Amino acid sequence: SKLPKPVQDLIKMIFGPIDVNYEKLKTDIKVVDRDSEEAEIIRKYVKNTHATTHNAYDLEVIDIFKIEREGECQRYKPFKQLHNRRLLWHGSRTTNFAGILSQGLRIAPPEAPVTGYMFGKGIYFADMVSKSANYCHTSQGDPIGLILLGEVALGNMYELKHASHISKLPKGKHSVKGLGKTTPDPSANISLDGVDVPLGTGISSGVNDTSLLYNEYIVYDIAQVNLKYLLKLKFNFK
Ligand SMILES: NC(=O)c1cccc([C@@H]2O[C@H](COP(=O)(O)OP(=O)(O)OC[C@H]3O[C@@H](n4cnc5c(N)ncnc54)[C@H](O)[C@@H]3O)[C@@H](O)[C@H]2O)c1
Repeated sequence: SKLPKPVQDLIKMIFGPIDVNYEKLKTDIKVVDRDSEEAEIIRKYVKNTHATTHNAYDLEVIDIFKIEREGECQRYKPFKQLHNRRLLWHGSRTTNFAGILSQGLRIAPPEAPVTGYMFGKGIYFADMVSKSANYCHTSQGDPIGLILLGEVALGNMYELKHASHISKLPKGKHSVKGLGKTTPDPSANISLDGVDVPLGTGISSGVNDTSLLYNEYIVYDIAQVNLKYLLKLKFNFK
């Protein structure tokens, strides 16, 4: 195999022959350099946005992969000029990552239950790494998870304070944001390319009337997501 060993390690983890399985992902996977500015930014985002409710474990970044799915840049082109683009977390089971990288993040099928959703059938993201990391479903006997960083074109956000059955957005709105009691410090936001990265440490949002601990972000069109990084995370349980 021509591929770097961290990429090979990643392919074995995703599938349960290396170069043929890499081809099935339809994704270009580079290893982000550990000393680069990108890696420093990504590690800061992981360190700063680990919440106090989720103190069962600490997170260690093992490998950072830059990912470019085939045709996704072209699919995302209409939304790339849209304002309020953000780099946000999406966690999932390791078993879903073959489908995720080959097909992109999808909205759960019509057959999935509408009742288990805070804000309807969309694609959910967090600005707190520990919120999304819980959706890895890692365990003491299987303590390595995968987590995405997506560029999400949020546009005008419909900002809600409680769970709502959203089937359609108000005119001019492109996404929903559930407002949490705690938020990454908005004065600590940085810009990586044209994308906002909410990597400040947690503070009180000053939104008193809300039932969510942390923010979440939902989009209802799959083309509003451009996947950027895949992190292999070690969960150190307390
Ligand atoms: N996941 C998060 O990081 C996250 C962030 C903020 C907030 C939330 C919170 O989760 C709640 C929703 O969870 P639930 O799994 O019930 O719903 P839902 O998100 O629709 O489940 C579908 C699963 O299918 C995965 N997948 C997507 N594309 C593909 C694909 N091509 N191939 C295969 N699998 C794919 C996806 O990752 C997910 O695990 C929601 O109500 C909200 O409270 C999560």
